[PDB]
Amino acid sequence: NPIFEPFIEAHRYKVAKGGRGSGKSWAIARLLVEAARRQPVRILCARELQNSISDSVIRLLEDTIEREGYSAEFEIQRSMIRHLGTNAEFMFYGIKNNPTKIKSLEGIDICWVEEAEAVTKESWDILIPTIRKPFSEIWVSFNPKNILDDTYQRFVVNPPDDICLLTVNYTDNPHFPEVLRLEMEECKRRNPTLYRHIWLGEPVSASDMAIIKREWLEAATDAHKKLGWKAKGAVVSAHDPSDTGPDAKGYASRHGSVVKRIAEGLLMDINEGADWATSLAIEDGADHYLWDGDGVGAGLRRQTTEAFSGKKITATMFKGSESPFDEDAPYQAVRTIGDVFRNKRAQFYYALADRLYLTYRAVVHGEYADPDDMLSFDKEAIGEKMLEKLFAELTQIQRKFNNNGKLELMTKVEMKQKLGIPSPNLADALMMCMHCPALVREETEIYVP
Ligand SMILES: Nc1ncnc2c1ncn2[C@@H]1O[C@H](COP(=O)(O)OP(=O)(O)O)[C@@H](O)[C@H]1O
Repeated sequence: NPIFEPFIEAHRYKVAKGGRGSGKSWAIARLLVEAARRQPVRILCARELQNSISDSVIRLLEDTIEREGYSAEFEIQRSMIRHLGTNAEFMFYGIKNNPTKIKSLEGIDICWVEEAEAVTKESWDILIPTIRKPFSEIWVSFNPKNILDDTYQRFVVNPPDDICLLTVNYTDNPHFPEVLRLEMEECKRRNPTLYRHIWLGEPVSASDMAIIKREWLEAATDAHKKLGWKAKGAVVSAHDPSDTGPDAKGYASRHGSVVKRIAEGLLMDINEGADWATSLAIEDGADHYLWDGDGVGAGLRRQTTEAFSGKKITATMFKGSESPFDEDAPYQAVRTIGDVFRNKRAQFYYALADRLYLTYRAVVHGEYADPDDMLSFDKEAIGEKMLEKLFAELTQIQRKFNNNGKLELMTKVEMKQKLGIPSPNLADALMMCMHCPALVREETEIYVP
């Protein structure tokens, strides 16, 4: 397979990146087998996680060997392949599984890291210094996930010396099989964005129109712990009722500048969702509750206020399509709020982005900022799983062009259509949390000006 010829020459790093069905795995297994037939090489096949030997490439190597008719040249055991002439040897370990064993390995000439998109930073940091024999090589094959993932950073963005980087897709595969073609064509039609990621190997990256950067979010995680301040203020919760579609319902809650809960609501109708979200608000001790009223949520006001009966909890229907709040007020932090934002959705997503950016500059560049103007994610309270789902949605929120030079964002419907992603309801819920239109004191009425 001609494109791989540079892997035959000596290079410290040989990295093959591409999408599904590119032929990169078959090529590498073939080259490694042919090398083993000729040189007494010790070859480590490594991956992030190996729960059983069947997760490794040993079966692929056996098939290659059998395919080319080399069977009689080899010894084959459960977890090892050895060439009878050269004494070359394949071995197979997971990095996360037994790091200790990997560090102890000696005389390794070639390490193949397969499915390397899964390989974490700490894994590379364990693995790479163990491959220390002079002229030893590290071969890497992976299908890019995110541009910010360590593997993509390490070999594409900030690449080491002496790297042979090949980029391959199914069109570079002369024996691209029908079973994969059908699946590829089907995917190309149903979801073009997913197709380019899976089949053309394009990593997930930030649109140049995105408004919130991932590095801000990472800095913002536990920023209150990093910078040494406590949550102070009212509790605000918000609910995104989603649609009648499959998309999960959203809930977010914060205590002042510290977000404390992010939740998804699955397999609920509209009333179940409202009941779920209002119950969370009560459990979170909310002083203020908002929900998206622009769609299916427009009828939820009665159920919502009833759920709060007897409790001093403000209840506000958020309509993101409306003119911005206080639109005639001068813009801050002759130009009015109305000149700047098309609508409430943009207004409050930018309030969120601004808080996040300010926190990022505080954490990363030591620039002082009032905690009140920042936003921290309480990782422990929220849980890593929900936090990551939220972040994956926030990094996709994007600005679109506007013919009055106003700030405007792609709607949820537009995102779903163009990006092929589920509605970003966790992100919208958090956005609505940024808004506090209802004035209240323990000693007074609730006043909505
Ligand atoms: N040199 C080859 N000879 C015959 N078939 C091949 C060859 N290279 C790839 N293929 C076919 O293409 C398919 C995908 O190749 P593979 O290396 O698994 O791609 P990737 O690892 O990039 O997803 C294989 O399952 C095999 O059927």
